[PDB]
Amino acid sequence: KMIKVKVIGRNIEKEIEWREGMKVRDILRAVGFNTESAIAKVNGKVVLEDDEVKDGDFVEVIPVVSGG
Repeated sequence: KMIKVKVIGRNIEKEIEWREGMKVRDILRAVGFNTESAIAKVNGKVVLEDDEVKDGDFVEVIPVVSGG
């Protein structure tokens, strides 16, 4: 299983395989960041740190906040 990490609006594309049993959180905690500085979201959809991930979700880590 592989994951791609990118910063909010950083432009980091990296196809990723997959395994079975993992979960968005795990993948996130795999980068020393369980999605604390940003709202983890995949396929344009948002999820929680415990929201399992699939389709090879990426890894967002960094102040993804914004006030519009």
